[PDB]
Amino acid sequence: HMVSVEEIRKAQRAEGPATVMAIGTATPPNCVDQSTYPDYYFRITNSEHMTELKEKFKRMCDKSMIKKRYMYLNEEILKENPSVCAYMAPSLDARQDMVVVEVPKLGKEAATKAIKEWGQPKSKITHLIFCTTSGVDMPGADYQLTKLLGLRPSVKRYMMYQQGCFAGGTVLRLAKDLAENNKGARVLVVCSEITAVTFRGPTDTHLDSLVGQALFGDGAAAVIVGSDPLPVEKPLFQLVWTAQTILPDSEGAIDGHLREVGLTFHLLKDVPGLISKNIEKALVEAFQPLGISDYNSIFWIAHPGGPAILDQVEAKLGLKPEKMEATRHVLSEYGNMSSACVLFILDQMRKKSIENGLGTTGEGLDWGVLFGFGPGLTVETVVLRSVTL
Amino acid sequence: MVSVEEIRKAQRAEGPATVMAIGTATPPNCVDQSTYPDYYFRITNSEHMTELKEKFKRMCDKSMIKKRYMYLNEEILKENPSVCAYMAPSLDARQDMVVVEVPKLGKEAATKAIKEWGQPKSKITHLIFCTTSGVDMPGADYQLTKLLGLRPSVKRYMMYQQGCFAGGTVLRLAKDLAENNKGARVLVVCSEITAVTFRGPTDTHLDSLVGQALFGDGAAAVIVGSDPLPVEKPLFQLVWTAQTILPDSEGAIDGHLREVGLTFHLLKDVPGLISKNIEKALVEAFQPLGISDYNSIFWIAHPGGPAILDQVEAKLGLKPEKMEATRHVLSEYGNMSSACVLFILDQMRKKSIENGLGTTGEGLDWGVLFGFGPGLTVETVVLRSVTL
Ligand SMILES: O=C1C[C@@H](c2ccc(O)cc2)Oc2cc(O)cc(O)c21
Ligand SMILES: O=C1C[C@@H](c2ccc(O)cc2)Oc2cc(O)cc(O)c21
Repeated sequence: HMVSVEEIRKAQRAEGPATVMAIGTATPPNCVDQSTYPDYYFRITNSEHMTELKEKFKRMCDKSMIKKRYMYLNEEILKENPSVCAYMAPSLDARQDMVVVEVPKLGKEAATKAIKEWGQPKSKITHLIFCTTSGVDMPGADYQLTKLLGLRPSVKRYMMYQQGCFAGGTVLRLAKDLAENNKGARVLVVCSEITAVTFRGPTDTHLDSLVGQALFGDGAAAVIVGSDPLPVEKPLFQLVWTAQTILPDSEGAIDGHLREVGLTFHLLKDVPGLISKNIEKALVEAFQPLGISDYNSIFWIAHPGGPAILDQVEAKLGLKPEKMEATRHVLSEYGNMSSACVLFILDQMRKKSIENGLGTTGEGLDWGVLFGFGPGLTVETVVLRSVTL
Repeated sequence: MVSVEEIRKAQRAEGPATVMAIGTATPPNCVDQSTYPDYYFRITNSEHMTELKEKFKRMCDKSMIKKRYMYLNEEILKENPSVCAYMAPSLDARQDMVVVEVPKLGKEAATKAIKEWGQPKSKITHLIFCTTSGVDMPGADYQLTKLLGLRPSVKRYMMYQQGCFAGGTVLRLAKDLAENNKGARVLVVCSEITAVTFRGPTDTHLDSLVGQALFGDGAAAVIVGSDPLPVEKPLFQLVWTAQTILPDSEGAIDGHLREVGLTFHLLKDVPGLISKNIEKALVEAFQPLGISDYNSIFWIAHPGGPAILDQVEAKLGLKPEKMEATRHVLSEYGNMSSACVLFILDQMRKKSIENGLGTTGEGLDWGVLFGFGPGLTVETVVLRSVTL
């Protein structure tokens, strides 16, 4: 009998939808209270003389709706690395030396927790997606994680570098196709973000760089995705449908350049306005084929780039104020952790749904949406289905 | 009532992922290997290192490269002397070049793939962009989307700092995108520019010098899709894929992006580690197909350098014809990192047509494509040819 490509294809593919079976999260230990951050930040960057700029930064922090963030960087590391405390001193080598180690380390912490929840042998992991906006190396963070966890050497890896804030959507869009197209496939997904690449001193000339110093936090999240769950596996969410789009008239709204001074952040145009103007079109594309037009009838995960995005989306669509609760909770307790945020928010929604005895992992609702927002301006959409509790 | 199970059955494709187009592009500056030691030691103001230049000449003579294409030229190097230093802060100058040049060269390859495919570019649903040359946000995938005028809703996979195995990685990814999504048409672009790694010579790091003899510039693009239309023209089917880390290979190929640019480090014996492990990779790929004669399949191997090809050929007993397409690309283009195996797939189709052979795979049915790179990572793709 001569084996054909059509035979192989039929035997190779999975049957059912991609299913989230575990979520784990991790943060660096140094907890940074937002209410005292202007005083800490102006002191460690030797900027106490800039009293007007410090006032502007206090207003940014006060408006952020962030209570605390976790940071790998602490006073001791900043004292050892004064190039990082300047506005634009040569500092990429110092920042790389930190993040090429700490990004996979924090990833491993999140991944161990996801694997524990999943309750299967790590030898059954067939695919690894590693996503970061913090540093690059060869071999990559995917290779480093494979060694730290002792995954099979034949794990199929997808190394997603320099992605930015929409990529929590991207990794679920990729994991969906890996799980669905490959019988038995189990996909470990890790997003790990460390602000050591982007931390720098303040200047009046670049108030967009300063906004970043108020919002960005550190964290890592991991999920396990697979089709055709075993009886001993415990589904949390199904991945139903995905999209990625570039918003019209958004050119240069969010740019990030990796330079000898590290990663620099640049803002033009009105990000909250552009996202609000365009979000309904994205929802119709996702939900009109499912017969859904009431956006208060679905559970919400939105990347909290800042509070203004969430406020203007809520106001544009007339969401009840409860829809954004899980999202605002993560923003409040962790800040903007770039690609990892939306995965923290998925965990928080499951946890709150359990605590409050709701019927499903999606706050008692059946259908949900997850949005990533970032450079492009790029919007990632993922349609989700909850599981009954 | 619409169910997720009904959505999944309607959403997915039926047939195997099929390569439907290949296009390639290079920068215009052609650099002859026979004169490269004189050129390189002159534009780096290194003519006084006479013993090192003799070592570099021997490296160029053993490379089995006849020529390379380079974005970098004498004018650009005189404008950017920090790039000509062995180790001077120079990443901003390098980034300024590659963040523009990578998507520009990628566009040139993509336009040619799209021309061969013969369909409207509005039907491209997915874009994979792959480079080892620079990073930016938004990425080269965004820049290429804008340059080509693809649909704003194209689904993008930006594959940065990938290294030399990623020619296999982008096919492994394209396969799942095409096969899981009814109607999906995947544009795949690998674009590599050595402005990120070019640097002056020293005698302390002979591994950095080996890079200066082997690495060239180039971009390649493919269209991948399942369930071809009658008006599409298949070239190859993507059958099966694998990625693995070789045992005892830790630190064999490291590359660090620093203030001096991208630095290349070699430990261990790369040709030896690949040769020692290549039969295990072939057995995993081909024993389920009932194939054990590795002279009966067509070959595409990443030409990391000539020693890798020589030692795999000697270990397996490949006939000298097997590595011909691979050696032809190494000779005419050098090591173009991730793009190199796509140039070789094009070369094999082209020679098959020219010589009137029965299939795009040199008249053979089954084939293997190997990527080799940092890890030490080996990518394996099993290919099926199409009849001519
Ligand atoms: O400059 C940065 C910092 C980066 C980041 C955030 C959090 C973290 O923990 C690590 C890195 O996220 C970004 C995301 C962007 O879309 C644009 C940017 O310019 C940046
Ligand atoms: O430092 C480089 C240069 C890079 C490259 C090659 C060709 C090209 O055209 C552009 C970049 O490829 C690499 C591939 C590696 O596995 C390790 C490396 O260190 C490098």
